[PDB]
Amino acid sequence: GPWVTTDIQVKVRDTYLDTQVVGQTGVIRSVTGGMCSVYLKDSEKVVSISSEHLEPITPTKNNKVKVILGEDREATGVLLSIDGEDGIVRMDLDEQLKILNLRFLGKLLE
Ligand SMILES: [Cl-]
Ligand code: NA
Repeated sequence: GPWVTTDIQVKVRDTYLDTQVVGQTGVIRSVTGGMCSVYLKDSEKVVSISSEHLEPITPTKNNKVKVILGEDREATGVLLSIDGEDGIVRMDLDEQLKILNLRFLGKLLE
């Protein structure tokens, strides 16, 4: 299913109509029918943007993360380390480490 979810950092792709918004970063704060309300950091404004114009920003070490794909989607944690293509995440619910390919992880900015 979809990857978009609340509170993750995204970049606007070149299928969005407004050239001034293409390439900007923001954070999803709501999702309704495949439209996301994205708070754009540079322009300091919200825009309603179809999910299919977005891409997740890959998290780095010490970012909080929210799983966006697979069985653990919506679970949160902290990215402790990157080993190649895999992230090592301390999961918030049980405090245990879990290995997830980085493509499974959104950067959580609450
Ligand atoms: Cl749109
Ligand atoms: Na969409």
